[PDB]
Amino acid sequence: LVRIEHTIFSLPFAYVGALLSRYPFTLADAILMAAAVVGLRMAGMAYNNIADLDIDRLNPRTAKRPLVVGAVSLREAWALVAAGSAIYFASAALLNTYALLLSPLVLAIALTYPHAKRLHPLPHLHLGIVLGSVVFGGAVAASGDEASSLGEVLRSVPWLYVAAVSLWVAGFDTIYSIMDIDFDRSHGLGSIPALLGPKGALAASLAMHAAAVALFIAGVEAYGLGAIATVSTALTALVIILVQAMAWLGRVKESFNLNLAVPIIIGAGIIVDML
Repeated sequence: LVRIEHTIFSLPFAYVGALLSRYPFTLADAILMAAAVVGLRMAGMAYNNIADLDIDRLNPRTAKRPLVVGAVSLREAWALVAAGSAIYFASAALLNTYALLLSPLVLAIALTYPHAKRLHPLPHLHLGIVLGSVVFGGAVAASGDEASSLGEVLRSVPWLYVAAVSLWVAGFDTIYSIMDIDFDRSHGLGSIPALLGPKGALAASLAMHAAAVALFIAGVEAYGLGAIATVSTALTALVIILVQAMAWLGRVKESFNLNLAVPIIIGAGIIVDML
């Protein structure tokens, strides 16, 4: 099962990469961006529920997840995988030739992630590069109309925010993986808290989130930015500190739940900047 509404919280990071790429784009292009995200998230969320099924049945927390219960088939699931992948490839095609060209690599990143925990620890990075690929996509989505070569469109990407956003989610996924230290151990699943314990995860979490705020800041001087953007940059940097704060005070659910401010702050920041 997949809930489409959630994708709202992923859109801002795409438009960020489209703006911080000084190239222009149309309302049409902007809709295709959203579509591509919706597809990508659809496919990801779908395939996630599949690849983790065998172990989602064993874990107590995920015993309530769909298709563990049997609320949906693998068919219905694989249908959304195909569907999402398509409405991504579709939107990627109506955009640019580079967007389309890079589609499979971006989709690959999204679909390989659920296996990261089976190969190595720090799947949290893998998870974050997925959100990095969104802003990356947002960039290429703009630097194909209009653009010339691959060098340019790669030069078009604001890699600070790519890495910043990646380290941000890698950080709270690390905090989120504390509750599964026990289950991920024994069952041979890779986690950084399963490798270092809670105190040690919090640490690596803090290191990530530190470097995140560093980049969010460095992006101001670098990519110029302005008042509203700098205000937003500060607010997101502010939130990232509470999720750390609340997490070091145990109290991790509200810490995790807090991260929804960052999309909203960014999204609102863009909307106000346009006006």
